Amino acid sequence: IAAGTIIAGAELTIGLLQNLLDVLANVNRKCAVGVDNESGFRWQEGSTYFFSGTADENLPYSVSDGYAVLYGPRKTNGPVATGVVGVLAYYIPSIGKTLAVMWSVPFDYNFYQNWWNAKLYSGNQDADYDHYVDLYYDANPFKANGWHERSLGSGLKFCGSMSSSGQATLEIHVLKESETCM
Amino acid sequence: IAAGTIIAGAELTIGLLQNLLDVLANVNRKCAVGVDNESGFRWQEGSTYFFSGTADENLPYSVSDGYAVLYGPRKTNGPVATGVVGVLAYYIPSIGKTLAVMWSVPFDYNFYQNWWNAKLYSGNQDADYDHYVDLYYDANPFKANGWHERSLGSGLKFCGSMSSSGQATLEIHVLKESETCM
Amino acid sequence: IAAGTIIAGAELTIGLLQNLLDVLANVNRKCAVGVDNESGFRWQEGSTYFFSGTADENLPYSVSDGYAVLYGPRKTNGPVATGVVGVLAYYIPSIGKTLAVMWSVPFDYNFYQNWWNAKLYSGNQDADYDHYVDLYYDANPFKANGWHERSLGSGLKFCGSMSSSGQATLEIHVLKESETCM
Amino acid sequence: IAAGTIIAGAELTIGLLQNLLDVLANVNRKCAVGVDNESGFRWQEGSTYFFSGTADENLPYSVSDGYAVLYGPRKTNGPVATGVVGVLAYYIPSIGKTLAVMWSVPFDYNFYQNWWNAKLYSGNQDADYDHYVDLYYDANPFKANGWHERSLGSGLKFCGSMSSSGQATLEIHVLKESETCM
Amino acid sequence: IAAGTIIAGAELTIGLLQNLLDVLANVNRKCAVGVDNESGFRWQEGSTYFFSGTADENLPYSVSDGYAVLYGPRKTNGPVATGVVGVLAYYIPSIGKTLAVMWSVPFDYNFYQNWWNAKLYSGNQDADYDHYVDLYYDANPFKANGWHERSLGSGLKFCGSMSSSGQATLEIHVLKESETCM
Amino acid sequence: IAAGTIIAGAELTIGLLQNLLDVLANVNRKCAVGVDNESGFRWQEGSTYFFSGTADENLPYSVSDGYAVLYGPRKTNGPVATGVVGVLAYYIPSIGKTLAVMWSVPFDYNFYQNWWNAKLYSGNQDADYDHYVDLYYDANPFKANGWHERSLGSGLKFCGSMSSSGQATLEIHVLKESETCM
Amino acid sequence: IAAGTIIAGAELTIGLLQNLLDVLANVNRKCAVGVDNESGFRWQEGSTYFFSGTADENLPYSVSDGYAVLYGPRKTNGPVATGVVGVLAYYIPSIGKTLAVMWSVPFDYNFYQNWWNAKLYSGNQDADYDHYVDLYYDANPFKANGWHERSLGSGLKFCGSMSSSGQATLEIHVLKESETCM
Amino acid sequence: IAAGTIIAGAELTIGLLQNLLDVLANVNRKCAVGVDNESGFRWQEGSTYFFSGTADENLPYSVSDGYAVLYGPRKTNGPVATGVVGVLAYYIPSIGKTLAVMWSVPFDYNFYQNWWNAKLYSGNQDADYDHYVDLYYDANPFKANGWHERSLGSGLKFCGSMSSSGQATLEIHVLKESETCM
Ligand SMILES: CC(C)CCC[C@@H](C)[C@H]1CC[C@H]2[C@@H]3CC=C4C[C@@H](O)CC[C@]4(C)[C@H]3CC[C@]12C
Repeated sequence: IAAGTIIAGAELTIGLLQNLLDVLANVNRKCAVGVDNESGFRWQEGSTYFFSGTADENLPYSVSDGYAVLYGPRKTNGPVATGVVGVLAYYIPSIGKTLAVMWSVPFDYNFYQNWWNAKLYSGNQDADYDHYVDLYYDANPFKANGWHERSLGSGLKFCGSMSSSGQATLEIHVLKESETCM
Repeated sequence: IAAGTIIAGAELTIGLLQNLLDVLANVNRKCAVGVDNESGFRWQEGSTYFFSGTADENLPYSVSDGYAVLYGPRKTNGPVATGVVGVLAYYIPSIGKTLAVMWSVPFDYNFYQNWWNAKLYSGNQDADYDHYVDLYYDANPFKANGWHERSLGSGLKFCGSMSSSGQATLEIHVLKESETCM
Repeated sequence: IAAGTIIAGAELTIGLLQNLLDVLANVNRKCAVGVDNESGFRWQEGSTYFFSGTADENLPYSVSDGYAVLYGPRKTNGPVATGVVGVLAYYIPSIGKTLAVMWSVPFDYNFYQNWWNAKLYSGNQDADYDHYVDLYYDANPFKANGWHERSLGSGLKFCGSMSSSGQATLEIHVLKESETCM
Repeated sequence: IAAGTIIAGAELTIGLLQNLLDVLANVNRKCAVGVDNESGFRWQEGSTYFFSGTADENLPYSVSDGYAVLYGPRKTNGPVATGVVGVLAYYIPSIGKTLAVMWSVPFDYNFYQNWWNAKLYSGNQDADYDHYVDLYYDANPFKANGWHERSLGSGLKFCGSMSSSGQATLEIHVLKESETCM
Repeated sequence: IAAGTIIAGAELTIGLLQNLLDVLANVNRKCAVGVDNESGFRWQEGSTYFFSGTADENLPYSVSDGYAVLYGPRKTNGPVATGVVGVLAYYIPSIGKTLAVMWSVPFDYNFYQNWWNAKLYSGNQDADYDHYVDLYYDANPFKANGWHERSLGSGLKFCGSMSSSGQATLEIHVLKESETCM
Repeated sequence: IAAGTIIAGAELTIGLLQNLLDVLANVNRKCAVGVDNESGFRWQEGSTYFFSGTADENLPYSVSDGYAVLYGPRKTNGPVATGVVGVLAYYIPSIGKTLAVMWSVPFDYNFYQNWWNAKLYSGNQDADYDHYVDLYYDANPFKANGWHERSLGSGLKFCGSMSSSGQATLEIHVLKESETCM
Repeated sequence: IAAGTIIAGAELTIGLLQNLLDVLANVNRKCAVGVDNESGFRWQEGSTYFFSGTADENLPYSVSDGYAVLYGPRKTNGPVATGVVGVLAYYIPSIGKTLAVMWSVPFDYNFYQNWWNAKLYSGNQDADYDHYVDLYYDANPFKANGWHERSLGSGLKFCGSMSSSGQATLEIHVLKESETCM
Repeated sequence: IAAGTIIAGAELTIGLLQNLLDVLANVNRKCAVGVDNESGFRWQEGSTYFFSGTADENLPYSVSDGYAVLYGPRKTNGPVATGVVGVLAYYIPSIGKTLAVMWSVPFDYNFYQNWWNAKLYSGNQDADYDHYVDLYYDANPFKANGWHERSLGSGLKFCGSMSSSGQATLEIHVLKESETCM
């Protein structure tokens, strides 16, 4: 008798663990990031950092005046239980500064929410974790509750918005400070 | 013998809970919101608040004279048992007021029904919970029973309708007070 | 032994209740309502009432001379065991009266059959239950057995037909009293 | 022991009744009825009666000289075990008579076969059961064995055919008596 | 114990009978019959008889000089274990005779094979069983082994072929006796 | 106890026989036969014989100068365990001889291989078994190992090839003896 | 008791053998062979030999100056556990020699790897096993590691490459010795 | 009793091993490698080496001025638990050096990450393992964290990027040293 209830309990347990790992594998997170360059300067040397998740495509090397970044990052495949969270940065040699854009689309919406930010750092810098913790904690991010606007200095500003869901769209326009948004 | 009826009862229970969570995951709620700007003024600084549910796309930053918002919010993914309920708001600098539009598509139609409303608040204001409780309780909403019309002051009015189902369409035209609807 | 036949009887019972609720969910009722405005007057302020069922789309605000309502109502989703039954009404300010159109596509064809009607009430009135009980009991409805024709007064009449099935099509032409149907 | 063979016999019985009702639901009957108006007169006030089965579309109100009825009736949904059997009738005011067309596509081809007929009654009459029993028993119908032809009086005749299967096509041309068929 | 092996044997038996009736339902027989009218005479009053099987479409009333019959008959739906076997006949008033075409596509190819024939009978005659037994037994049919040719009298002949399989194609050209086939 | 292992062994046996007959039903054999008429003579009275397998389409009655036979034969449906093997023959009245083409695509490639042949017999002859045994045993066939060429007499030759698999393509060009192949 | 564990072990064994034969049936091998004729001579009398595997299409009889062989061979259907390995040969009468091309795409990549070769033999020769063992062992083949080049004598050379996988592409250009590859 | 729990444990074990090998078979790795030739020199004699994985297509023999390599390598089919890792190399006779490009897309991202590199070796050299260990360990590779740039000598440089995921895209532009990237 007794080994039959052990094998039956083993099949019940793998029935639970199969459904658990198939749920965590089918819970999806992504952020379609559009950054639109109305700045009047060429961006170059495009770099990216992921705290969580990844892209399949490359970021483009450069954005000319009036062109856009259109970049699609997504969470890791399989039952990973992490969101998509990262930095995108470009150097702007016409002003000697690097624009960094951050997004955060979490896995668990009880603990976290969608956040985004952008800032214009001094010099040429690669995108890395020190920009993520700054753009997420040391400077005020935005809640994904519609459109927001902020100055960058050097005659620049941005306006942008993010959708509040796990399939997110982030849209930013980087503009001259003297001009109307969108 | 006895552990075999415990594992059989465990599989019966997970058979119930699988069918329960698959029912709550496949019960769908959405509201296709169209707001049409026949106002003669440019709307800007678009903001949104969700009491329940979310959008995937962004709301557009601005609506010019004769253009429309076309915005699609939907309930949260998975077995959540909540509807889609929210506010949409734009600033109108030509009059110094913010138009806020509200919809409410509930999960459980025994307790609740489809409602919508719109109002024109003083000053520039972000969309938030204080507009939701006002547009839903402190001002009279509309029952989703065909077309309705109301004045906003400052030479504006709206007419609109909402469908009575869980896949809802809300349509609003915002107009000069002196002009015929649709 | 005995608890094994209780769990086997529980699985038999949920096998019955699953097939019952899947039958009631897949039994479908709808009425494609076409109302064609050959009246020579503009209709406006479109309203609708459901005794049973719902639409997904909005009814259009107004119908001009030579245009049509094309409106699709359907029963509630899931295992609800109710048909689609309702009123549609428009105000006609050129004569000071409201045209109301009624349809009734029942769930259970042993007790009920497809019925429709139309009438032209005095003044501006919203579509509601008092028009449903009138158009269904206090005035003679039509059996869905081919084409029928009736005068409305104020120089108007209608002709129309309804198909006899649970996927119904209702077609009405509203005409000048002095003119030939279709 | 004994309750286990009762639940096993209950599942065997619902396995039979599921396969029985799925067979009766998937056994399909329909009749694509074409009636072609080479009569030189306008037909109007189109009416229909079903002894068994139904249509989804409406019959058209009128047929002008050289136009056709193209009408699709079918058996009732689900495990109903009845065919499609009915009358179609139009008034012809140029002669003061009503053309009635009958078809009969049975469920059980051991007891029954495909039959059709047409006749030209005096006056304006609605399509009903008294025309069905007449067109099926009191006047000689046609066996669905190729093309047949018959005079109607008032200078009219018809020729037509019906296919011998449960997915039937009925084709009739109504003609001047002095002219060649098809 | 014993009733459990009776219910197990009942489920084994319905497992056999399900597979038997699904095999007999999916064994398909059809004959695409093309009869091409190079005769120089109009054919009319088209009739058909089935010993076994049926068509869904109608046979056309008439074939003019240079036109074709293209007619598709098939076995009865479900587990019927019968082939498709029939006669097609037209009257030819220019000579006072009726052309009859026969095909036979059997269910069981151990007992039977594909056969076809055609003959030109005196007078106007409906297609029926007396033509089937004549065209199949009292006159020599053709084996479905490529092209064959035969005179009909009255200045006519035919040439034709049939494919040897259960999805059959029969092709016949009816010609002036003085002219080359195909 | 004992009848339960008999019913379990019966279900095991029908599990084997189902998989056996589904394997023999899904093992497929066909030969796409192209015969290209560069002969300078019209071929006519096309005939065919199958030792094994069948076609669905008809062979064409005649091939004119520069036209092709394109003919598709295939094994019998269901679990038959036989290949496709046959003769195709046409009469050539310009020389008083009949061209016969043979192919053999076997079921079991341990015992057999793909073979083909062609020969030009005296007089008008129907395609039959005496041509099959001649073209397969009494004259040397070709192994399906690329292109081969042979004279026919009367100023004709052929060149052709066959693919070595169970989905076979046979291609033959029949040519004047004085001309280059393909 | 004991016969129940024998039938359970029989079903376990056929569960293994079903999965084994379905794995060996779905492991696929093919070689898309392109041979491009920049030689300045016409190739003719195309022949082929398979050590393992087969083609469905025919090899073309001849390749003119500037045309290509495009030939697709593949392993045998079902659970055969053999790769695709063969020779292709053409006669070149302008020089009195036959070009033979060899490929080898094995089943088991632990024992074997992709190999290919080509050589220009004296006289007209059919493709056979003596060319396979020569092109694979008696002359040095190429490893499928990118592009390779070799002289053939008579003023010819080739360059070619093969991909390293079980779905292989072989590309060869046959050229004048005095000219640049691809 | 006891053999029944052994066969039940055997089926549990093959249930685990089936799910294990189906997971390792459906975990996919690939690298879409684009190498863009803005060098002003023709590349030729294209070669490739795989440490792990394979391509289906061939690498092109040569790249002219302004053309691109577009090459798709992928991991081995089935449950192999290895990534895709390799070298691509071309000779550049205008400078007497060979460009080698390396990528590494690992299976297990706990131990490893995406890496790439490129270098310009002296002389004509085939792509092999000595270039892989050099490009991966003896020269500094790049982390797949956005765009990077490096000089090659002989008046050349490259810029490129790689995406950080298991479905990777590698993009490299090879340029004159005096010119701006992308
Ligand atoms: C059958 C009994 C002994 C169970 C033992 C499990 C072992 C033998 C099975 C289970 C999983 C299998 C391994 C899982 C997959 C891989 C990784 C692959 O790159 C090589 C084969 C290899 C290494 C398999 C070899 C055999 C294996 C290790």
